[PDB]
Amino acid sequence: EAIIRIPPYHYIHVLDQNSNVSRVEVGPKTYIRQDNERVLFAPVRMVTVPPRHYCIVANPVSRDTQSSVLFDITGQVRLRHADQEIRLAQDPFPLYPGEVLEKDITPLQVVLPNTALHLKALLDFEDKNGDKVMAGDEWLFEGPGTYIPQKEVEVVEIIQATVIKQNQALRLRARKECFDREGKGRVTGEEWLVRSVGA
Amino acid sequence: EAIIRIPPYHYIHVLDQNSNVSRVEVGPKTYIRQDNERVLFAPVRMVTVPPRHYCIVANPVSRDTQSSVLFDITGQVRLRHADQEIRLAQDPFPLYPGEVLEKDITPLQVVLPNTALHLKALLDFEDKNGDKVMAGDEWLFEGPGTYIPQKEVEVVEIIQATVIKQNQALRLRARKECFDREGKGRVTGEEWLVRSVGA
Repeated sequence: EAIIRIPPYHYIHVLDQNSNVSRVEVGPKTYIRQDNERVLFAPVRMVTVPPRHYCIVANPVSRDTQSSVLFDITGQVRLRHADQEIRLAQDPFPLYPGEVLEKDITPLQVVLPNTALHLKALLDFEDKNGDKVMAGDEWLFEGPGTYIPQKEVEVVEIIQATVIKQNQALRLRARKECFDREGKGRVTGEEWLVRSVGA
Repeated sequence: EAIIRIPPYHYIHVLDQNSNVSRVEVGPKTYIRQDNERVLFAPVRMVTVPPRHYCIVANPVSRDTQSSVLFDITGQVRLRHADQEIRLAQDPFPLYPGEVLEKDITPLQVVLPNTALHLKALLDFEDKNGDKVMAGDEWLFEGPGTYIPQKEVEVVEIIQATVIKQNQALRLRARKECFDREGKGRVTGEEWLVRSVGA
C-alpha cells in the first residue's frame, strides 16, 4: 500500500528510488508515500534514553555547531561513519538511515565509595580539562559518583581498594617506571609497602 | 460502532487518524467518535490515589508553571518521556496517551520510631532545603513519620537501631572515610565503640 501509519512516537526509513537517497520519517502523522518512495520497515519506537542511563550509536549524523542534522547534498543524512556519539539522557529521538545502534538504555556506571575504574584510551583525545591522552594511557577513576561512558575512553576493570588495618602494610609491585605514594623511583618488578592505615 | 459510553469516572484514548495524534477523553459523557476518530480501549477507571498513599507514572505530561496539560503543536500530549511524576494523593485523574503506570495506590512509607531508611540518589538533584546530592550520596532518614517517595531518591534498606543497654557498648566499623559520633577520623575498616546508653 501507499498509506503508512506512524503513531505519536515511532519512526521509519524511506528509500526514495527517484531521489536515490533516504531520510528519517518522524511522526506524529499517518503519512502517505509517493510512487517513488518505498518504506523499508514498520514503525519502530524512537531511541529512548531514561535519566541516569545512556546509549551510544555509531555512524552518528554529523551536526554543525548549531546541532542540526545536516542532510547531505545528495539528500542522504551526513554521517561520520567511523565515529560515535555519547547520548546521555534525552527524549525519544529517531535514528537516521545509516546508524547502527550499539549501546541502548544501558544503566550508567555507578562507582562505589571504596572502588575505582581502570581506564584505557582507545585513541588520542583532549581530556575534560585539556590533557593529551595517548592510545594506552592508564587513567584511574575513584569515586564515589557516576562516570559518563565515553567513545575515546574504555573501562578495563574494577579496582577493589584493599583495606590496610592497624599495624599492617600492603606489599605492592610496579609494572612500569611509575611513582608510588612517596616519590621513590619504582622500577619494573620492584616491591614496597604502604604506611598509613586507610583504605 | 461510532457511539461510546464513558461513565462519570472513566477515560479512554482516541487516535484521530486524520489528525494523526491522540488525546485524553475524560467524562462524564456518552461521547460519539467521528469518522476519523477510533477508540483504542474501553472505559478504564481514572488513576485514583487515596489519602496517605501514592503513585508515580513515568513519561509524565510536562506542564508549565500554571500546571496545564500542554498539548503539543502536533496535537499529542507533551510528555517528558524519561522523567517521572510524584503523585501524592489527589482525585481520580485520567492518564494521557503515552504514560506508563509504574506505581499505583501503593501505601506510603511508614518509618517506625526506632528505625530508619537507607537512601541512595539515582541521579543528581537539588534537595528539599537546597543541597546538591551526588549519584550515590548515602542519606539516612530516621523518623518516626512518613517519607514521601521521590524520583531522584531511592530507599535501599531498613536500618534497625541497635539498643545498647546499661554497661554495654556497640562495636562499629567504617566502610569509608566517614565521621562517627565524636569527631574521630574513622578510616575504612577501622573499629570503635558507642558510649551512651540509648537506642
